Amino acid sequence: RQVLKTDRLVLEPQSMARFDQWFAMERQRDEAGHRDLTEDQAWLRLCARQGMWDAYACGFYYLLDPVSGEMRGEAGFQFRRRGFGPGFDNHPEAAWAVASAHQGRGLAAEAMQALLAHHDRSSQRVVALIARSNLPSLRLAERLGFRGYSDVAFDGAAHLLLERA
Amino acid sequence: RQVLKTDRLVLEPQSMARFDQWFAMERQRDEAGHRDLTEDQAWLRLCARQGMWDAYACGFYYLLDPVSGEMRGEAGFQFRRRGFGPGFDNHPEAAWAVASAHQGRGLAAEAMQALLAHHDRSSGRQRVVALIARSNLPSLRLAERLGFRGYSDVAFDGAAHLLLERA
Repeated sequence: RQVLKTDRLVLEPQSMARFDQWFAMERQRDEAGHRDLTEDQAWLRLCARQGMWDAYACGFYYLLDPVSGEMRGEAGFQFRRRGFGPGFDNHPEAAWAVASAHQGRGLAAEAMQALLAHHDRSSQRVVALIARSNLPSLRLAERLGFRGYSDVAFDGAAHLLLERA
Repeated sequence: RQVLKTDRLVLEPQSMARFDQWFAMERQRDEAGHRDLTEDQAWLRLCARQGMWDAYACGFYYLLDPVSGEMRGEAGFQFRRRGFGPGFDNHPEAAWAVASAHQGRGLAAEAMQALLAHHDRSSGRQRVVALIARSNLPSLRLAERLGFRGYSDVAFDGAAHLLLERA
């Protein structure tokens, strides 16, 4: 499980060792399912991330500052069973999120460009789930090669299912 | 990971490979947090069980019938941060459940006796804990028989619960 290096980041496969640090970042993310996580919920979420790596040998990465070790966000792949059928459930699904104090600096683009280039060599068609109201993420997703193929409701809101071949 | 065998059970470390079979067992368990898991919640819970094995080299096992191959339950160790304090959170916590149809035959005891002895050999006999509802008499008795003693109480999930420890 190797660490990747970009111009400004180290990307380190997620594991239990950075739990406290990752948990503080979740708490600072002003969004239901993050700001209101209990410690046991967060812990189980991170355990699942580590399980993904053990089972499929890919998953999520911490975005770290190479000098301070500061956690600037997270990005990578997950297998989920959200119920959007067989072309979406159990496929590698890309997701990313930059920490609150660290946004607007092209960190997400830079991390995902490296993850996707890497994923292309290891493997596959990659999918993503993005709210139709989230214009900047959909902008970034299109630049990364993702194309909207289906709209669904998720959390009683319109979302797109996207795919990148 | 090492499959363990008892007189009446095959104990297989839990992995994603048995997700369909394990998910169907969880849904026939008549208890909040089990009967009412979405497939995605069940999937994340089993991913977390594999994560546990990866980080700590111990965790949960499927209990399989040596004759039919059907799953009779699950037992083992888990690592949790429920907020009961450093005496309890992040220690191997023992837990077990047998499908209702096969309860009352000593299955949980047989699985747990065997998992504890294996644990003792591997990590050289560290303290193990358990969380059990005060109103769950059978389960408290089993726990006493496996070496566990209550040392504290907490409210959890609407109800009084004991913290138990062994060794």
